[PDB]
Amino acid sequence: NLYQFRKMIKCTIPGREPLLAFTDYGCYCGKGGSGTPVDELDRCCQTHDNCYDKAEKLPECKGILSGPYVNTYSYDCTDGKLTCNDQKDKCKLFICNCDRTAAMCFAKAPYIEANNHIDPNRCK
Amino acid sequence: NLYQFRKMIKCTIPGREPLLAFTDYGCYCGKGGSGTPVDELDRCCQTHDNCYDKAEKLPECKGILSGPYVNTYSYDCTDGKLTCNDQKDKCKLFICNCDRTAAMCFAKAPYIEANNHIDPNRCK
Amino acid sequence: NLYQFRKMIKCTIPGREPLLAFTDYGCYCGKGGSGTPVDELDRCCQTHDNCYDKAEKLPECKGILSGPYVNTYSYDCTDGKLTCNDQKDKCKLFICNCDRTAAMCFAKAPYIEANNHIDPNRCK
Amino acid sequence: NLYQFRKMIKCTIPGREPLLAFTDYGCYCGKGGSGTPVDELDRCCQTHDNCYDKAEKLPECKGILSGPYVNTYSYDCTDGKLTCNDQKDKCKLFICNCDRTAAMCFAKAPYIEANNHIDPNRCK
Repeated sequence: NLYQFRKMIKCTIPGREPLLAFTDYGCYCGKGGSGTPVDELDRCCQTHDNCYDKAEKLPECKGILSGPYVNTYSYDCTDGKLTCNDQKDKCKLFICNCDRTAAMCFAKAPYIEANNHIDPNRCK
Repeated sequence: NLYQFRKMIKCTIPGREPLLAFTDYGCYCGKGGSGTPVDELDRCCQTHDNCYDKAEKLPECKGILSGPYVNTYSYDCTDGKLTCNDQKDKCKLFICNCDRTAAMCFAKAPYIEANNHIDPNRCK
Repeated sequence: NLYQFRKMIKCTIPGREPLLAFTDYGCYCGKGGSGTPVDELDRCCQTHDNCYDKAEKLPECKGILSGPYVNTYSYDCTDGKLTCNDQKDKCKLFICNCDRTAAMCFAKAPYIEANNHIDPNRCK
Repeated sequence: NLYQFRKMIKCTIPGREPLLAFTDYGCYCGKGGSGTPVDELDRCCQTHDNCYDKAEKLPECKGILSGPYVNTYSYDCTDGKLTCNDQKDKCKLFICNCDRTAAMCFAKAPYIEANNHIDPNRCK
């Protein structure tokens, strides 16, 4: 779920607060999504977006709490390393990976403050 | 003049073709100009656009062939480093300084192939 | 095969010669590997390297010419768009996607001249 | 002094905690020196390392509390801009400039989280 995704970001990016840093970046990094990603970090959030859609369409995701936002999965954060544990619940595993990939991508991507709190027009 | 600017870029970033690499990139590099550069390279050609305006308004730039495109200044390209030799004619000097700064800004800047021939829009 | 990979790169990055631009960049783009990728474009190469290690293990990859270096696959480059066509031969399809993915981000990734023709030590 | 340098960074890049962000980054940021900077940020920390060395040799700096870490200069932070106020004491003024240049460079520079605590290896 989104609470767990925040936690994963806190694992690959220890001192930063996701709700502040990645909450209004580029075109896709937070609030809605339209236009072309201003950079790699934006692409991580874009990939994160459509990785959630795929999950919402995975014939393997059950009901009501099967969504990427509310579906709790099983994961581990050891020494800044994320590992998905779900095994038989192919849907939870999928959602856990969307978050694991995004959290790692965010860590390895260039954070360019010129691309933070952009102007809408840059996203048409 | 334009031929020399090309040479400078060719001096600073040898592994590129100036024409194909810098005249259809972003929203200020080559053609037009308008609305927030998509990246570093883009602002380089924005700075080089402002600089070409100043030059035209420089009192010391008067008469036919004093314009940035056609004005032939004096310069040197040694071991990858640019030097403007104009002292007397402070107009040519100013023009050469625009090109030099630009050619140096270009080399020193991350080039994103995808930023070539962008939409319109991103520049609204 | 590698000849086709080169072509794909010529599709997403026109007028640029892959054998000059991407053959000795970062720690992975070009001969050898080892170390940690200096940037994104380097990772695009690292990813490509391992995507090739995977295909050499894919149980669906047959005989002498099943390897990613010599396995001719089927694709299309129309208007700068890459598409893999194989279906029955899932191996070819896999190899074609390694090349399509890499060629695709080589274009989205920033090319930093400072991370080209690096120093060995910079890769341990 | 170092307290003011901290504040300067706070001035140009408020969304970050100076200590945690700029003291254990790359091959030069904060801890030790050596090797080739992993990136632009690492490289601002290299020139803000050299500059401190200059200041120490600067004949114009003499006596106890003239050193960059402890020398207290006069500066101002207004709407994200920094200006060094020292005129008479050109020792303080030089120390302030090193700080201004770095803190001001820390901002317009891409931050790569993954570059924190790099492998004392790519610093050879």
